[PDB]
Amino acid sequence: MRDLKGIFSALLVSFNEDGTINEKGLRQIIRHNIDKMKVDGLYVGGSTGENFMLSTEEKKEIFRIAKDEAKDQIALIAQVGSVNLKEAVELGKYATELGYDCLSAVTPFYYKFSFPEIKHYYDTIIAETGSNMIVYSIPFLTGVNMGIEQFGELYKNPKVLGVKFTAGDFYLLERLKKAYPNHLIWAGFDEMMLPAASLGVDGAIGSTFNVNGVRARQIFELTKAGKLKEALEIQHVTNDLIEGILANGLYLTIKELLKLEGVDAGYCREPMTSKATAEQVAKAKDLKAKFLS
Amino acid sequence: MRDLKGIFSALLVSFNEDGTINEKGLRQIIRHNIDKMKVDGLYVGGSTGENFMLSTEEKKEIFRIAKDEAKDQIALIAQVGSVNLKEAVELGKYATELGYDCLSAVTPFYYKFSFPEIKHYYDTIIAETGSNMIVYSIPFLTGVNMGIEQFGELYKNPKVLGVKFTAGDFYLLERLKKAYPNHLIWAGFDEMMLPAASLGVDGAIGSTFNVNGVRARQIFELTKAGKLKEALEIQHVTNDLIEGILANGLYLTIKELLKLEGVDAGYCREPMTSKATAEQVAKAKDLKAKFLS
Amino acid sequence: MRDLKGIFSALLVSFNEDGTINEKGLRQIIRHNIDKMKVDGLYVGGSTGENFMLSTEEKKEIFRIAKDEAKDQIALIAQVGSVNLKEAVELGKYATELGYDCLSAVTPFYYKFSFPEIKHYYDTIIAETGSNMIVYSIPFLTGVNMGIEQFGELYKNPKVLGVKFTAGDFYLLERLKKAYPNHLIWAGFDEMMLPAASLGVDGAIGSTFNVNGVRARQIFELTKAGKLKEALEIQHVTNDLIEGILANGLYLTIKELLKLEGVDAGYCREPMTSKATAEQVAKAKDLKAKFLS
Amino acid sequence: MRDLKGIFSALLVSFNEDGTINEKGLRQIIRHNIDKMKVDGLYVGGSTGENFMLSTEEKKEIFRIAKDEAKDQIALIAQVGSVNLKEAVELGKYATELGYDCLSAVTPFYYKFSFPEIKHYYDTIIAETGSNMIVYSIPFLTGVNMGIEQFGELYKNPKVLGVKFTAGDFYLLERLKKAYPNHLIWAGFDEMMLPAASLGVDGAIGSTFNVNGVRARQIFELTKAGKLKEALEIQHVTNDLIEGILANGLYLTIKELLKLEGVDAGYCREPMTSKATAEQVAKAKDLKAKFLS
Repeated sequence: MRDLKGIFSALLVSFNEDGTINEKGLRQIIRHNIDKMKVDGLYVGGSTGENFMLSTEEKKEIFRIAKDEAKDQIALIAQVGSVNLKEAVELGKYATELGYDCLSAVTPFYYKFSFPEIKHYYDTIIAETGSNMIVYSIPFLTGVNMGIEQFGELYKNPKVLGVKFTAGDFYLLERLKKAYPNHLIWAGFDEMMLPAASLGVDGAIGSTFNVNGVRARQIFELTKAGKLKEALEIQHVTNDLIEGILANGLYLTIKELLKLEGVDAGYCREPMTSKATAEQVAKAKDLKAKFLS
Repeated sequence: MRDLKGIFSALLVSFNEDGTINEKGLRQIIRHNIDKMKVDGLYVGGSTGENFMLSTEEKKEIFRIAKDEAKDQIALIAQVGSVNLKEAVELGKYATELGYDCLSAVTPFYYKFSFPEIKHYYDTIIAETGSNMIVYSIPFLTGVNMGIEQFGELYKNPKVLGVKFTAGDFYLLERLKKAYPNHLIWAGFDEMMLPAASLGVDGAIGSTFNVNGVRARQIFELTKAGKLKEALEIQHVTNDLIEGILANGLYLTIKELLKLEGVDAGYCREPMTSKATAEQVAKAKDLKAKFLS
Repeated sequence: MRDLKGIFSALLVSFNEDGTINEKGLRQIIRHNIDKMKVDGLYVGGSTGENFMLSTEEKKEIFRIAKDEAKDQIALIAQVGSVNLKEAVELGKYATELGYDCLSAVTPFYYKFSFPEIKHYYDTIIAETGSNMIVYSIPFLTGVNMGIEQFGELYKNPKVLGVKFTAGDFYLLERLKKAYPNHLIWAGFDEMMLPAASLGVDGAIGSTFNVNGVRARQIFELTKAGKLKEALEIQHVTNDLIEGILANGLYLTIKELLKLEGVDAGYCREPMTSKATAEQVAKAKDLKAKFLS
Repeated sequence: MRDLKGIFSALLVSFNEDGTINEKGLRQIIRHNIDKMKVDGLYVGGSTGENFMLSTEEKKEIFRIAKDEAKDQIALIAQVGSVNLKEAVELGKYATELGYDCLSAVTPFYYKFSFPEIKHYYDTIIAETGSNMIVYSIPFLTGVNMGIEQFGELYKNPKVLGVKFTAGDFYLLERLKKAYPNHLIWAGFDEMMLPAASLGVDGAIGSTFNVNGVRARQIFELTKAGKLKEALEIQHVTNDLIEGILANGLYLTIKELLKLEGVDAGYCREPMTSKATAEQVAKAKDLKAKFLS
């Protein structure tokens, strides 16, 4: 089984002004991550990919392009989760047939599902696809907060490999490491990569790695090497850039910094604001000069 | 235009064990609401309809059947919102062509959309379809809370008629009545019908009206006539029933209650637990006996 | 025991520039309430009285003054709750000795107390004083939310008379009226008096009744007769006033509105901002001319 | 100026059955911390000391005893915060008079104070005592969250030394280190010591150091030496112990664990449940056996 540890960018997608996928740009974002950011893999179709604003056919298109462009150069995880479990199975099977290395699914959201319902959800996607599974936990958007005993129940299925922890509860993260030492953890908060790596997370899945991939690998590797002082300096610089990106508008600022690298990262998909304002373009240029030149 | 005030059932949908729509059963639920519950209209494709777990074609299928079964006997409101704005627009056009009386859309969820983007979403649906719109507010599931000034901005669009207020903030409720006297308000919390009718809401859109339509009508009409002691008594009985329904499982218990009236309400759609347990079936029968016999 | 239903002003207290109690001003506030606002009673030492920023001796002084000035003109409730249960008991005994008609106690705060702990706290204050008790709900300032079954457990003590309900949950409100018909409810949200009265609350305890008692009484009395539209016109004006009071700073604005009636309501007690700026004073003068002249 | 970095136990207080202070037991808790736990200091009068359920004279007693028993053997911080700002100044001056090294104050709670009000509160305690101050973050009990800009304003006063950070926001933690490099940060989450130490916190104030002082020092210093794998092993044993402590009831379990060391840590002060049950006692003895023997 292809190794899933390390540094994975959460793949941003380039959209045309009309909301349709810009394939040429998306291939450029992919090439930049693989060739310039030097990531170990791509995490395709997650919240960062503007996934939940798209139809099933568009989701399939993005998975088709990403796999054809990356080929076997890097590891690929397919995020196929959704409120629609039939859609999730459908998408899981499609990515599996394409050769994705592993599936991932957000906890079903909107409705307040019970834990058994969440569990059936994960077990079904695995049983209908035959693929391995990474629980995608992002409580800030889902409102789903699972405790240590519930992760143990999910882990009864041997195809559940671990969790993409897009949450800042570092006690729970240590508890997960203690209770399930053979299960993987990927940090989801780029601006807290140092403290997550201090507790032994196995990798990181991040939206800022599309542009800050060099620094993110250094933080990860220096921290695992016991060079905390060195990692902290690079996490400080990284956070000045992340703070700017958050203040200027996460999605649009990453796409604008990508455009400054010559990648046609396009526009955001509506209902997200699709076009950067003047001021937003100005700020991106400034972040570029200060932190990525 | 068709009158949109009064008592509206939020239509539940009958599903087969495999998750496909049971058309025959759905037509039975529809007839029950019109013929026995004596509703003024149906609210199709809401949360209650298990709408966010379905594919776009399934949503069009439910809209088609509901319109074909109901024809022009009662008022029909089509809930077409989603995280996908292109899908909302598609569904909005579809229901418009079918002849629904007005559309409605949940505030875009999952991503934390800004107010301007939420207003754009509503204005886009309106521009693309040409239909009137009822803002669908359900903070408990969406996490979106809008204050009085934001409602005013949404109301600058003359096609916005008002709001389905599925929240229990009665100060905000009075503020809306005070500030926008020409805009309608439909109460969305069945167990708080009396206090909402004491502030003059124009109607009620509710899931328990599928089985407790006679009492709901009474509470609403008795409150408007100033008969608060008589209304409260019926609200008390109604809330014993709702407390039982909520304790036993809202979706499955309304469905099991419909089955005791000989309506083939079927199962719930996965990720929701699809079949009721033996305890759930027994509790429904006991509620049937106690409150709807 | 004395009748405790009706309109109760949550007594505000007059402080000097240095934070000490201004007795003459406090007596003027009491007199304005009894003689002009025509209240049924006063609720003394509650949050509105700036009670939790004071020492025990100050709370005792306020109790002494208020009983001395009101004599037996109106009903008097004494809020004696605290995080210190020994202080609660001392204050409960003191107000009992003075002739307060009943006590009240906020749910113990700061620490996260269990329900058995909260119930023991109320049972102890009652046992050590021999007085009747009004329990709370106020979750906005305590973060303590109790359910129907927890109120039942508190109501096993025959000296608990009911609850001061300062939380907007009208479902819980109707459930309390259903299960405990002989237990009293006082609404604590002045901007939601109408809908609370619509469900038969027995009275209301509010901070705005120190200046708007006339209207508060009308809303209550009109709602009770089923004259909803007339009550609502008075609730609408009342909420324009309240909206203005809330935006300008609640405590200082009610005190500035009292000063415009010739009542020396003085300053607020630090940590709260003690002095109203020039813009706050002007806004209160405007509110007085528009709504209280 | 005495060095305030390192390991501080948040001092538990021994109470008699009647809620009064057990002086003899309190001196024994102090002696165990200093001589066996080998702390660098004690944090006296904080939430862990049950301070908020006590009278002003009891707080004073505890400061007197603590200083008399510890003398100048270790650093001593006095927590003097309260909803009552006059009480905060009185305690601040008393502890300054006793020769405490630095003061601390929780953010004023119960009412929702504004930032200027909180800053005024801190600036008043400092002006009135002449002592240094450690501010708080602590959102779980107070509900007050503050950002870099506001810490900036607090830090304009040169007598503010830094912050006792008791909520786990590691992004805010790094940003604080970045913006204000010379300002100190004491971690307040014993179960997240490792990640806090990886970001360079200056020390830790913890309730569990009263019994697990030795492992707390090792985590802190190994982490600072970049020996993360060894650090993590001790954090994992520590967290098994804290998980057990938390499940059994924090305050009572640390006191029963001290009793097993020959310390008369006595009872909790009402409203907290004052005496441990047979099951709580037995679980403490089991935790002692597995983790502290």
